[PDB]
Amino acid sequence: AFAHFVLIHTICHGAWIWHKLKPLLEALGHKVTALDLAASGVDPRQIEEIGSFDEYSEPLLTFLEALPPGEKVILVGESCGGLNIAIAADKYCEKIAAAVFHNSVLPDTEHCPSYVVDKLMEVFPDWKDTTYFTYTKDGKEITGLKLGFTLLRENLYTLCGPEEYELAKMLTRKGSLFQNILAKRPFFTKEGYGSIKKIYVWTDQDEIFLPEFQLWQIENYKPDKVYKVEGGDHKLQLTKTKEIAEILQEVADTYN
Repeated sequence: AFAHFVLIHTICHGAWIWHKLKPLLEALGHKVTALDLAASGVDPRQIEEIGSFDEYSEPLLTFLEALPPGEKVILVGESCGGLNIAIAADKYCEKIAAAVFHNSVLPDTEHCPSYVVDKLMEVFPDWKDTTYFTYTKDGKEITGLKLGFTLLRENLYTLCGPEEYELAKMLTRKGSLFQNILAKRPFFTKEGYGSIKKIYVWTDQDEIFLPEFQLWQIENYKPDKVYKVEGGDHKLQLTKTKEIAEILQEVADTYN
């Protein structure tokens, strides 16, 4: 079967992280959309204009609104992209055949939207040379960050080529987790987000979303299907592109 995959990058990244996976899925016959979220990739906004993870998710919500009645997509979110999936699922669950988490945060419905992020910060507290700043938007102080190049090299792109790590140094932008905004956000709902099929893909070789955090998430909110990719690193769409396309082909053949 063929499906329409919507690939969703993590904070401080853009559609460009999917440049190896998108031609591979298209060579299997799939339709692929790789979005830039607000103030990400070559999106024209700067992060200081964005006041919440929901506003940050606007390109994804706008894309889903533009789907004609009856067209379903498989969302694929990497790293912080699972939060954009949860936001989208509470507005457009009928348009989502399934959601695939790729070394991703897995929000739940029982605890507040910041829960798995708060736990990530406990498991991975030192972000090395990452720099931080604050700005004010809609009466709230938001902490922005720019991922440090040593953190990028050692923990996110550990086994990626120098030309792939070069793209990350050239293209990663200032972003935000909007952690304090998520903490006061209404909980993700059981009827929207809670209802979609959730496939959790991970590697135990991930150097930032460590095995303790990812296994903690799988136990906290049981996925419908779990795929563990052997080897690779946090950016499995670069180090294990072929294995991620094989898994996504299987999801396309299982959920519609």
